[PDB]
Amino acid sequence: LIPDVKLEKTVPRLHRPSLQHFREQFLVPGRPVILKGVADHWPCMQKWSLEYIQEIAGCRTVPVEVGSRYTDEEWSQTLMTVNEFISKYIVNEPRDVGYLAQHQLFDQIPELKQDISIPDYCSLGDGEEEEITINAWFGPQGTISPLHQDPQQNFLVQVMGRKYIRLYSPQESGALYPHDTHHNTSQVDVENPDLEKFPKFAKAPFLSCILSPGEILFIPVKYWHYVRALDLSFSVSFWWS
Ligand SMILES: O=C(O)CCC(=O)C(=O)O
Ligand SMILES: [Mn+2]
Repeated sequence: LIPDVKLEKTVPRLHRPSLQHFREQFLVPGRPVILKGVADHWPCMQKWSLEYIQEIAGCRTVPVEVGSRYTDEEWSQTLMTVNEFISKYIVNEPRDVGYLAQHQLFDQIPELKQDISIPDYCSLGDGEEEEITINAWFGPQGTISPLHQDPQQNFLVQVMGRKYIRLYSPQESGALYPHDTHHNTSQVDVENPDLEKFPKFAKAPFLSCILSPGEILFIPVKYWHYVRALDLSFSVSFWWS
């Protein structure tokens, strides 16, 4: 099912905003934004199909997550070839949901680095271009990344399919009942909250969006984010500082 994003506050969308504007209105204040017209002509957008990914990467071994990431004990990873993953969790009637998440596929397969680029906005950071972490997120409809926060800025680029994303600023942490302050994860199920056990969550303000191919979501450092895939999906994240 597709959530109704127009009833919720939508993440603003901007087409190729200037570096200065992005820095002053978004990076410095820590405000989410969607960048349009930047990655939509990346080669990956037209080249990366299920067939092409299976052809180039199908023999390489990757980690595959299964379980709810709400707690360490609730999930685990299995190392398997890309072909095995595609067969078991995408094409054949998947009883369980499997997710090739948070994997540095582009270090494993440098050719794929030719199909993507580093966003120009990353040059506004302090860190170097070499310490930027590029992660692949490839999985079926229905994958869910529970509400959590990360210690770096993020550009999340959608290549294949659509994702529903909810964002809560760092100043809402109280209403999100973190498991452990010291990357931190919420105890709440965004789309099915226990309203007795988590009363403060109902009124917490948030932004939401459906991110589609060619769009980039800027997730400010330590902004809380929740992600559900709406279709067979492939995203590329850029963690930078
Ligand atoms: O795409 C997802 O399922 C989650 C991505 C995420 O947590 C990130 O890019 O930092
Ligand atoms: Mn994250």
